Order: sequence, then C-alpha cells, then structure tokens
Amino acid sequence: QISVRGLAGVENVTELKKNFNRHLHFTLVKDRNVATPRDYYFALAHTVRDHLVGRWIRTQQHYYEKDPKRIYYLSLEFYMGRTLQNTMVNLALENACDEATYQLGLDMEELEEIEEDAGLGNGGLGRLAACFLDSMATLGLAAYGYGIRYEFGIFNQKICGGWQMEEADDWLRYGNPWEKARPEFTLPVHFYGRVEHTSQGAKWVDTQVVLAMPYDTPVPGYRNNVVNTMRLWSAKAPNDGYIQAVLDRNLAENISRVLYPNDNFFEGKELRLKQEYFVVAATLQDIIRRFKSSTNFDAFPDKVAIQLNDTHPSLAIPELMRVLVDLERLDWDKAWEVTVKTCAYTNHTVLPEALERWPVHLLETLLPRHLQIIYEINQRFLNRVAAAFPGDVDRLRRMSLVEEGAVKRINMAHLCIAGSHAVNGVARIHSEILKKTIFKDFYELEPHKFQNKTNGITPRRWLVLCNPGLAEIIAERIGEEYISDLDQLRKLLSYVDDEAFIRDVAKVKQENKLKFAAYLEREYKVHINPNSLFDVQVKRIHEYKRQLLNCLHVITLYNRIKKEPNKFVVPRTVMIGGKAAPGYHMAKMIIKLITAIGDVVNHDPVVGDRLRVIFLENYRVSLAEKVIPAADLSEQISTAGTEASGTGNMKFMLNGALTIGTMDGANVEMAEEAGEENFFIFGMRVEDVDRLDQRGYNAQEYYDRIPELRQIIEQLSSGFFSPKQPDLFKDIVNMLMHHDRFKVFADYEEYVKCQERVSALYKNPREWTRMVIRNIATSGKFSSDRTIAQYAREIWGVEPSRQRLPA
Amino acid sequence: QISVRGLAGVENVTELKKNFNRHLHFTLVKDRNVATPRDYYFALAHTVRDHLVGRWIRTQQHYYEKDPKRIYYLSLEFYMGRTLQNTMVNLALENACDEATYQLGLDMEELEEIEEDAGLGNGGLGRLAACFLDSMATLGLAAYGYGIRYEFGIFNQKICGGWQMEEADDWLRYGNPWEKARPEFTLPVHFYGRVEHTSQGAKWVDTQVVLAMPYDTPVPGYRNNVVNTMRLWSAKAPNDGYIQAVLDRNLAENISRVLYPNDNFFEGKELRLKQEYFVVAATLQDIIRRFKSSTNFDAFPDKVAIQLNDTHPSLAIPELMRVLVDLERLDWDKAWEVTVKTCAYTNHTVLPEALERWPVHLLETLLPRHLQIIYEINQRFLNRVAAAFPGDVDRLRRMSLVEEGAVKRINMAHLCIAGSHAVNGVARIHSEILKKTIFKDFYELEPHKFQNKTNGITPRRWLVLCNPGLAEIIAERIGEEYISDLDQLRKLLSYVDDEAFIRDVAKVKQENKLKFAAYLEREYKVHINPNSLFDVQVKRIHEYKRQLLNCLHVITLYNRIKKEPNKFVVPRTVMIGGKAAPGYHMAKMIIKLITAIGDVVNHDPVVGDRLRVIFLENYRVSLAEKVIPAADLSEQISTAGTEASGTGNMKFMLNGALTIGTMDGANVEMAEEAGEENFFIFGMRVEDVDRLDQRGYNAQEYYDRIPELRQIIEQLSSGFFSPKQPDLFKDIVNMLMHHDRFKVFADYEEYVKCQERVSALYKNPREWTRMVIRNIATSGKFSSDRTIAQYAREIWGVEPSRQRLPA
Ligand SMILES: CC(C)c1ccc(/C=C/C(=O)N[C@@H]2O[C@H](CO)[C@@H](O)[C@H](O)[C@H]2O)cc1
Ligand SMILES: CC(C)c1ccc(/C=C/C(=O)N[C@@H]2O[C@H](CO)[C@@H](O)[C@H](O)[C@H]2O)cc1
Repeated sequence: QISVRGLAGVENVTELKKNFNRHLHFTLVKDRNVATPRDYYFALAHTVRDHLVGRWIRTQQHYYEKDPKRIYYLSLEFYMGRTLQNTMVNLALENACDEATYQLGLDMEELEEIEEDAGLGNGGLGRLAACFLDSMATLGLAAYGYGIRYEFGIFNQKICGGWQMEEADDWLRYGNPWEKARPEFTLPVHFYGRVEHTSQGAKWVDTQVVLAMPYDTPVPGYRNNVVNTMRLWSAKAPNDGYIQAVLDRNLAENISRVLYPNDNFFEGKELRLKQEYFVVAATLQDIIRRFKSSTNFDAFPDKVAIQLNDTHPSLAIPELMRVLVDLERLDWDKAWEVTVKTCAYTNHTVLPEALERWPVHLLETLLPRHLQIIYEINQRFLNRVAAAFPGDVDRLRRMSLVEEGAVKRINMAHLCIAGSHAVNGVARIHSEILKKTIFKDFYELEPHKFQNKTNGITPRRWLVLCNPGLAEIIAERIGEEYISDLDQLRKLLSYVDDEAFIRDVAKVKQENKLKFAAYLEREYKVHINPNSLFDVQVKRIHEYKRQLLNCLHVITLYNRIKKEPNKFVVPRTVMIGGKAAPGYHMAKMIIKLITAIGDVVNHDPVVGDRLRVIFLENYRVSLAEKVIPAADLSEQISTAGTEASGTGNMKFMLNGALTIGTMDGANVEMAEEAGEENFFIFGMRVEDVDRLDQRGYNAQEYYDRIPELRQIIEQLSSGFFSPKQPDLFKDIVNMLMHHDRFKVFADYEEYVKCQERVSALYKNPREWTRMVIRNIATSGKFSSDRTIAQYAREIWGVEPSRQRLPA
Repeated sequence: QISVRGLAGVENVTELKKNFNRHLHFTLVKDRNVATPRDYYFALAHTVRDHLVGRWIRTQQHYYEKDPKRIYYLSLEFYMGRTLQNTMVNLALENACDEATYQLGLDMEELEEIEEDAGLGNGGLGRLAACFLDSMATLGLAAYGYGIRYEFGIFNQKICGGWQMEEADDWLRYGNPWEKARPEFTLPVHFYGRVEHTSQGAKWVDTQVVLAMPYDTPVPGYRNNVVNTMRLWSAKAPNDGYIQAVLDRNLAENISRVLYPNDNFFEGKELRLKQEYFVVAATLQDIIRRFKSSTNFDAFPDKVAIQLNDTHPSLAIPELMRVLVDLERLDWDKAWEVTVKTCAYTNHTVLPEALERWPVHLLETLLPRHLQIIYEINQRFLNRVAAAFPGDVDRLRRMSLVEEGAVKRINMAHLCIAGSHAVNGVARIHSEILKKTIFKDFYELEPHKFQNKTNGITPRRWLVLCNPGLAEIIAERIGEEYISDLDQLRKLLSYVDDEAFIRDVAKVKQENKLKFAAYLEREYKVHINPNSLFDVQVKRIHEYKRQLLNCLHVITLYNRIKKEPNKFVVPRTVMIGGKAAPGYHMAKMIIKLITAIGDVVNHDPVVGDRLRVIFLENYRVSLAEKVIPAADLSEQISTAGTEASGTGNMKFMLNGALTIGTMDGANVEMAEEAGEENFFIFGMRVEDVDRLDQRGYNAQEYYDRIPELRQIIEQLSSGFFSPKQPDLFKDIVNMLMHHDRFKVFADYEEYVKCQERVSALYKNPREWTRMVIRNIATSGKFSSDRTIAQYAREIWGVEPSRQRLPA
C-alpha cells in the first residue's frame, strides 16, 4: 500500500505463505479449523524469525573473523515492547507479510495486537537501552546488550474505583518465539562465603552457587543485514528432607523472577543486590571468555568497552578487579588501569533519594571480597585527592566512596566516577548540573572524564513503525534516506509554505486521532470529541514531573467554563497516563485525583464535549506507539533542574505535536533546534529555582495573591471532587501548601497564561500545522543514531558504519 | 542393516537429511562448526517429530468424526523413558534415520544416549502405565493418558562411599521437543473454601484457585498411523508487599514441582493430596468438555471410561459426584449410577502400610465438599451392607470408608471398590488373594465386580527396541507379525532342536553381554568377566523383594570358594541395582551392604574372576534396556504373596534369561506357560507362609540348624564386611533375627540348593540355550497387547482394532 513498507514481490509473498502454513502445521500442531488468532500470530512470528537467523549466524561469524572492539551495554532494564512489526520494518518485509497474510484471509494488524510487550523496564532508562540496541545494530557496531530475563516485567496497571491495582505481568505464559535458550553457556555465580588470605593472595571460599542461563534475542539493524544479540540471564539452582530440598531451589531462582518497579526511591533490598551482582558476574565471565579466544590484558581495553547504564551494574568495577587480581594474578595497579580504560558510566539520576547507597553490612555478608576491594579502591583514590588538595579534609569525606553515619554506606556513584574513564549526562543542562553541583569535587579532580551525550530515540520504532502515514508523506517529498539519517528532515523547511504538504501533514494527524478515538471506545468504552485539541501527558507518575500542575490547569479550565458557560473555548481532550511505583503513596493519590476530576468534568452537561479528562490505563511502549501519533500538545512540565533529559518529549516532536514545557532536560535543546518561537516555553529557569530556595519557598504567598488558585484549593479541601469522602485529598493540599519540593504553585500563573496562547494558535489550523512542520523538520538531532555515533567516537573509540553485510 | 528396522529408501534418506539440516539452522540457530552432539540429537528429534504431527492431527480428527467411546487412564505416574528410538521404531524410520545420520557423518546411537529419561514414575506401576499407552495406541483405542507434568521426576541416584545420594532430576533443563504446551486449554482447580447450603443445594465458596496448564505428548501406535495423546498438567498461579506477592506464586506452582519418591510407605502429606486432586479436577473438566461437544448424562458411561491406576486418583469418584450433583443438578441416585458405570479400579498394593488412608482433618480443610460427599457415599453403602448381612455389626466397621481411631481416616481403597463397576488385580494369584483376604467382605457383597487382568509389557520397547539382534533372528524364521501378536512366538518351539537357531540365540546373548561389559568400563570404570553367568536383580529396593536373600547367597558362594579355593565353580557376575526411597533406612543399609560385599569380594586374589558383585547405579528405564538383554539369570525372589505381579520378570523372559524365583505374582503364570521344568522354582508357597505365621516365625531356629548361615551372620555382626566400623550392620542382623516380616532365612536352604542347579545347567551351554528358547517361545501371554485387549472387552466395553489409519 505505502512505499516505505518495502516491496511485495510475487516470489516473496508465495514463500511467506507456505512457510506460514508449514509453521501452523508442524510448529503449532494445528489446522485452519481449530487455529485461533493467537496461533496465527505465532505462525507469522516464526515465519519472520526464519529470515533473521541466517543473518544472525553470519553477523556473529563476521565479528569472529574481523575481531573488532566489542561494546557491552550493561543494564538492569531493557524496555523492548513488541518485536514483530519492528523486525518486519528492519528487514523490509512489512508489505510482503501484509499481502501474504491478506491472501490467507487474515488481518496482520489484528495479529500484531496479540503479541505481549516485553516490559523489562520502568520507563526512560529502560527504553533508552532499547533505542540504543536498535541504533547500535543500525550503525554496524559489534554490540551486545546484557541484562536479566525477568519472568515478570513491569506490572499491568488496572484502575479500580479510580485507584491503581497492580497485577503480575506474566509475559512468558504463552512462550516467547524471539528468544533462543543457550543452556550450554551456563556459568556459576557466587554469593556469601568468606575471604581466606594465603601466600598466593586472597581467596573467596564457602560460597553458595547460583547458575546463570543465557537467553539470546536477535537485534536487527535497519536494512543492513546486521543482527546483534541481546543476552539475558536466567537464574537456575545447581542439582546438588528430600521434598523440601527440591522446593527450596526456588529461593535461588527468585533472583530473576521479577523487575523492581521502584524508579524514584532507593531501597537496600538484598534480593535487588543479588540481581545486580548476578548480571555483572555472569556477563564479565562471558566477556572474558570471548576475549581469551580471539594472557595479555594490556589489549583488553582495545578489544572491550563496558558501558554502565546508571550505577545498577556498578559492581562490574570491583568484579573486574577481583577477576584480574585474584584469578589472573595481575598486580593491583595494572588491573586498575585496565578497569578504568574499560569502563564508562552514564548518569540518569538527579534526585538524591534515587541514588544507590548500599549498607556496608549487606555487602559484608553477600559479597565480602568486593567490600575489601572497594575499601582498597577508596583508600588509593583518597590519597590522590589528598595529594592534589592538601589540607582540604572536607573534600576527603565528601569524595569518599564510604559514607559514614549511623549505618555505613557505599556510594555507588562515587565508585563509578573513580573506576571509569568517562562519565556522561544525558542532556547538556544535566551534564552542566553534574559539573556545577553534585559531582563538582570529582570534576575539579578529573575534568577530562566528564562529557555530555544528549539522549535520542530510534526513528524506526518512533516514526516509521508507529506512524506510517507521516513517514510516507515525508518520503514523497525527500525520499527514504532520512530513516537512518534524520538530519535530512531539515529539507522539510522548504515546504513550510507548501499548501499540499500543510494539508497532508494536518490530514495524517486527523487520521491518527480518529484511529485512536476509536481505540478508546472499543477497548475502554469512553467517547471523546476527535475535533478537540489532544492534550497529552504520558510518563511515570512522580511529583517532579508535576502531573498535579496539569491537574490545576484542568480544574481552572473547568471553573472558567462554569463561570461563563456561553463563551467560546477551544475544546480539549486532556489525557494523562502512567504507572506509580507500588509503595509511592502520593503518586497513587495523584492518579485518584485525576480520575476524580474526570468523574466531575466528564459528567457535567454544561461542559458538553468542550472538556474531557481521561486517564490512560496501563501506559507502556505499545500504548505510547498509539497515543503519541495522535497527540497535538506534548506536556513536558517538570520543575526546572529535575528531569535529566526526558525522551518522550522527542517522540512527540517527531510525530507532529507541539510542546508546552519548562527549560528542563532536552527541552532546552529542542527549543534551540526549532527556535523558541515555535515552542511553548514557560516558568522558572534553573537559576530562578535556586533564587527561590535561598529566600525560602512559601506556597501560601501564591495562594494569597491568586484567586483562581485559592478557589481550586478550597474545592479540593472541602470535597468538591470527593463528595462521599470530603477529606480524601487532604495529603495533597497539605503537601502543596507546606511540603512541596517541586514548587507547583510558583509556575501556575505562567503555565495557565502559556496554555491560553496554545489554544489561540489552535484556532488557526494553518499556522498550527506550519509550526508543527518546523518542529518535525528540526527533530533530527534527537535520533539515537546521532547519540550512539557520539558514544562510539568519543567514549568507546570505534568508528560507526552504515555499510550492508551480504544477504 | 537388519530388516525389522524398516526400509531405507533413497527418497526418505534424502528428505530426512535436508529436514535435519533445516532444523539445525532454523530451529537450533547453529551451523556445523559450532554444533555439539546435543544440538545434533535435537535436530534429529525435531525431524522425527515432524513425521508424527500429521498423524497426530488426523487421529484426533478421526475420533471427532466417529465419536467412539473414550478411555481415560488416570495415573500419578508415567514412567516413559526415552522417546526418540521408540518413535522411530513405531513409524518404521529406524534404518532411514540411521542411514541419513551416517551420511552426515554422525553415529545415531551416540545421539540417542543424549536424550534424558522422562522418569515421571517410581517403578512397576509407573512403567505399566507407559506400556499400556503404547499398547492402547497399537490396538486403535481412543485412549488418553492423564497425569502431572513434574518438573523433577525420580531422583538420580549416586553412590558415595557405598551410600545412596539423591540429586534432583532436572530433566527439562535443556527442553523437551516431544511436548506441545496448550496454554489455551487452561482450567481452574479449587482448594480450601467452605460449603454453603441453600434452597438450590450445596455450594463450594471462598476457594483458592490454581490454574492447570496441559502439555500434550504424542503416543504412536506400532505402524498403524494412530497417534494418541498423553496430557500432563502443570500448575500455574493466577495473575491477581508487591515483590513478595509475586514470589509467593511459587507456592501454588509447587503442586507440579516434584514426584513423591516413596513407593513403600504412605505418608499423609498435604502437598501430595493437592497433587491428587489437581490431576483429578482438571482431567474431569476436560473429560466433560469433550463429552458435551460430541445434557443427557445417561449416555456418559457409553462414551466415557475412567481407569484408576491404584487409589492415587480415587478422588475422581467424589469429584464426578460433585460436578454431577452440585453443578449439573442431577439427583444423587442417578449421578451415582453414572459414576459407578464410568469408573474402574486397579489395585497394585498388597502391604497395608502402602494403602492410602487420608486423615479426615486434612480433607476437611482442603476439600470440605468432597468430605461430605464421601460421608454420604459411606452411609448409603453401609445401608446396603446392613440390608444384606443383618446383625453383622463387625462387617459394618470393617467395610466402612471411615476408619475410626485416635485420628479418623478415609480408606481410599474402600472408596474405589464402592464407586467402581470393576476392581481388578494384576496377576491371578494376586486377584485371588484380594478375594480371599483383604477385600473378602467386599467380594461377598458384590462378587461380580472382582476380576483379574494379568500384567504385561510392550514387545516394541522390550524386544525390538532394546534387542534388535534377538528380534531379527526370530524374524528370519517366523516373520514380522509377532511384534503386534506375541502369541506367534510359540512357533519357535519347532526350532528347539535346530542347531543353527541354538547357535544364533546363544550368539545374540554373547554379543549383548560383550556390549554391556564394555558399557561398564567406559561409563563406570569396572571390569567383569564376560564369560561368567550374568546374574541380575534390578528393581526398587524393598525388604519384601529380598535383595538380602541374594546377598546371603553371594556371601555363601564367596565362603565356599575361600574354603576350597582350588575347586571348580561356575563364574558369576552378580549385579544388583535399584533405588531406595529417601526416608527408608533399611533400604539404604541394604545398598551399603551390597557395596560392602563388593569391596571384599572384588578385591580378593584367591577369588580371581570367578565371582564379582557389582551394584548398578541409577537404575532407570534406559538402563533396564541395556542390562536386561545381557542377563542370563533373572532374580525374582520375593516372599510368596507380596509381589502383586512384577513386570521386570516378563522383560527378562522375553530377552533370553532363565528365571530363579518363588511362586509369587506373575511367576506362577510364567512357569505355567513355559512348564515348571524350564523354570527354577524354589521356596515356600503362599500356604506355607501362612502356616509359618500361625506357629510363629522364629529365625533363631534356622540360625541353629544351618552352619553356613550362622557363619554369615557372625561375619556381619563382627565386622568382616566393615573393618573400620565393626557394628555397621547391626540393624540388619537384628532385623533378620527378631523382626523379619518377610522370612529371609526360611527360604535360604531351598534358594542355595536351587542356585546350584542353575550353575549345573550353565555348564552345558546347549541345554541352557534350549531351555531359553522354551521360555522365549512361551512369553507371548505377557504382552501388554493381550492385557489391554482384556481390559477393553471385559471392563471398558470397546473392541480393539489392528487396522491402519490412512498415511
Ligand atoms: C531506585 C533506583 C534503583 C532506581 C531505579 C531506576 C531508575 C530509573 C531512572 C530513569 O528512568 N531515569 C530517566 O533516564 C532517561 C534516559 O536517560 C531520562 O530521559 C530521564 O530524564 C531520566 O529520569 C532510577 C532509580
Ligand atoms: C506411598 C503410596 C502413595 C504409593 C505410591 C506408589 C506405589 C507404587 C506401587 C507399585 O509400583 N506397584 C507395582 O505395580 C506393578 C504393576 O501392577 C506390579 O507388577 C508390582 O508387583 C507392584 O508392586 C505404592 C504406594
């Protein structure tokens, strides 16, 4: 149908059809009369997967012959989503399969909806890992993603009475056709035990063994026949009264059972630490095994790069030391040199309560040898600090890996900076904040380590896959090359005054909204006006992201309509979606608030279809792929200085929404690229927030000067939104007035006024769409291909490559 | 090479080769340069499995069209062993695959050795279930095996210091290519809760739900293109603080985790009861679903037969009642009629401590509604007893389902007799003992229910598969038809005086022994004389099977050699193998005794290679397939009246060993079929054992009159076989002298004298082999095909059929 989806040749369609029917028969053990749509999905999945394996096998063969430097991306989170459509897109099979399935009397889009999300992540950090794998494959780097194969990913969110309920994400129930188990590459991981000292050095003994079993998942590059690997570890008990012994195997295997759903607040849970060492221990043995079969570890940094996705795999540093010192018998100073040259650390975390600070007593019991190595690293590091800043005893305690207090803690961020040759933030403003405030001491010691690598998203998933309409009309003007070189989108600037393009861009948006409005009714029984402005905020629920600020605006719009019912206002559908961490009470209250507002606003006949407030249930990658193309307004309204980068922001920009947001994270670079006039900026900058802290933030002040705000607080306090439970939202009002770290009231006025200007622009469709084109045309910088190319050149020391491997 | 293995056509060999290479590439994701032998096995396995599915699909289709009566075989144990060779044999693919693998430069026999045993059973009862499935498929019956998919089958036995160590049988580690998961046929099973009474009857409420997920395994008939199903259930938790909730899913899923390894002694363990209801509950919903889609349950017994393999699935009876009464609203008397007409019960158990007697308090908590139904069944049953035997109050308490005492118990055997239209023993003598003693009262009430169905073994696995040499030389004389009609073996009688046949039969035995003697050295580092008599006892270790009696003979032979070193004796290799239940102390001592005897006898230079005592480690189906063809002497020496039937006895007879044994179980029928002169019978009959009990068994009497026996006991007591621990075997001597339920000393003299006559016959090879031919020629009755044909005609009311389905 559309040209970016590839050719549908007679030969290929014929071949896909018999391979489909073969798998239905031999692999699924069904015939057409008993097969369900799930069976049809699996047959299609197995058919598409057959096209990968040849490429997968010769890609790994290729890396053995040529022996290039290998990139290892260590993360506890890989938020992959669905794999079927992505694989088809990257192999140029999308039309052929659509034609093939159509000729068997099936709708492919219906079969794609049956595939479970691989939700092995929480949000931004996990999804960045997925975009990176796609981009690394596309740029021909010999790159492996390493992580944990959780049996249960992020929980499925269900709303019940406006409250979030969590149920288990049993994503492997029906099987995963994409993974290949490799039980033959199983490796021991050690826990507990104690340290024995001998003449021939230290020895870790009396350990409990857990087995790490790898599962390989293919990662296809975009039309280059490169297929990289993602290797995920699964926990297995070794095989050495009787009944209970066998049942107790579960304790060892619990290590890979479930993803920790907490992305706001650090908790020193033993099981979480086991997960972190597990991934690190098995991965490093795998790395070394591959290096040895290419004794001279001088070359190790020329053949290996290890990227740490935050501090979650920080133990890679002392583990590498342990192996090099205890098992390989290198002297300390030489092992340390190899380690620093090998490792690099990316920070994603601003807020102090999110930083990993492990209690020493935990490391003592579980990883006694790693504690010793950490103490030794700290001592040699602080000696360098003393020598460079003699007398500065304050600097010593601040820079120490060991934090003293009631309970001693290891600061894993300090460990990472010390043992890595490079540390980077994920947006320019974030990288500056790291140098100016939280790692200032470390920056003064080793200024050369600190870099910036502004985040990006993959245009394959986040344009071609989720928005074929938009991808096609762009292709008609400028061709196909933009898909792996997103800077080419700039050529769309010369079409900003083209009447036909303006009409087509606006039509694609209108189609996407119509399709999404129908998804809402069929799957969730809610009706919305498709001619309203689609105002969307989707992301994990945290106070710093300020979903509450959105709520305040929503209530303001409602109150103005009730005050002057017969005045014209731009109709809006306001959609808010996202998961709250299970133990985060305030986040759970905010979700309840949003549904409570919906209960009042959506059933007021004076309002009509001029305002709707919908909470998007179970926000996840596959939902983002649907709602993002349908959005008009992207809400990126975090308190300045709190959102390290953001990545959702970039998804919306690439898909034809305008952004209302603060000068935070990548927003700054987004406005810079598009021009500030094509961006709805508002609120305090970083410097303003700092000025407010010195004086002291008094919320009452804003309550006293702003009557519209006073009315909203009084409605919340007195039960306007909770008639049966008048004091339901007392914690929210109380936090907003006395304990608001994120200064919601301080931005309220500028926010509400900026929102009026959005509505004004939306009243003139032509000028809205022209501003949209200017955003889409300048979104090129935010491709993960650019990001990875900078990591490659400036951190890993490998050159990218767009060239095809033989098919 | 040999003709019974089928044709190796050019077309077929070519086809198997490309399908092999296809699976290696697409399914395993390997190439020839990295593939291990395990990868090669899996490719072969997947190739052979492709030939099954077409037949599997049209077999199930066939049963839907024609709608024949369905046989459901419920067992907690299916001892299947390996599937690859069996499937090849039954599909006539054995030579073709051998030729195909040879042309790819692989040895098929080496690949067969990589397949894990499916050890989902303990011994006789579990293996009988497997033989029955094979025979049911071969006779064209619409038959389904239903059971539990244990993650861990019977433990792998390792000897360490002569002591048994158990380690977990992780048979699914590498995957099972034979099973097809059917997550779409998942069913709820209920536990706990309570009973509510209403106007519309009883209701079971507040239950915990566990999900039962079926896995289907194909069961191919012998060259008839019938492929039946074995459906095994797996436990799954439903999907409805957070971390722990997810980890606690393991508790529900523990139901299908491990096979209870205890086959001697009943233990009222809750988890075991859950296993029993789990299999019964999910299976009966599946049966009913299939019946309803063929409201009139009058026809239920004309379309369904449920066979209970011992009392382990006894709860099928009250569960069927529950469904019929509570959910379908049939009146009690009509539901009861359908239940009795549907169910049938096979007893495998003589010893009282092996009978299931569940504590009432357990049933109360776990299955409250089933307790009520059982009480009601008991009351209506005892009313019939009272009415037929008025005044006999003793009969009432004896026949009751409820046993009174300190703790009340339900007697599941009494439940089964009451709710089944047929009860059978597994050998004629066993079936008579059930009528004369343990179920005498029940026999007097309902004489028509009690039948005999003498056991059998499948000649496919137990001759053609494990003994191709012997199968071939038989085929040369009489043709191929004997393989599915074993009575034809009688035609070998006219070759008892044939010189060439005698030479060939004796040569096959000698080849089998040479092959097995080499297996011992390569895999276990033990050398043996292949010209010795191969004296073999393999079976689970129990006092009633009297491995100790064997030990006493072994020590006697040793002592006679030490006494007159230069006299000639027939050389023997004595092999004893089998597992002991983990908590069975005496069984563990006996294994230690056997290795202790080996430590003395195998390292005495005066003995030479005239006597060897080897303990066969990890006895299991695939080991039985190797050792049985190599045996000369089969030891079946249970105290008369204790071994219900035995089935190993039949395996040895079919494979050219002579039997030394008591008149117990199927031995009686084996001697009858071959003639008593062609059988080494010895010891007390059932009547003699009973005479001894009345007088009282005094072991000291035998110790006083038999000097050779006194010497053996004194050697045991004083530490002759345990120099470092002089009193190691005190429990054994003490049991033998004061607490021997099984009267080992009482048969010693006849046993030792009978063993001398065996040695005498073995000195004349020609006459040994002629006696062997007379055994093999009369082993036809002991085919499971005959057994199943009798179950079919006399219990299930279906006619067998040897006719082929279309290929
Ligand atoms: C509790 C602790 C172990 C923890 C676990 C997960 C997280 C997750 C952090 C995360 O997702 N950070 C986001 O990373 C994105 C990619 O760099 C950024 O766009 C986003 O601004 C940042 O919040 C944080 C702390
Ligand atoms: C502990 C209780 C639940 C229990 C569990 C398993 C068993 C196993 C019994 C068994 O294997 N019996 C054997 O059945 C064979 C086939 O009928 C007979 O040949 C054999 O003589 C009999 O012991 C017994 C009791």
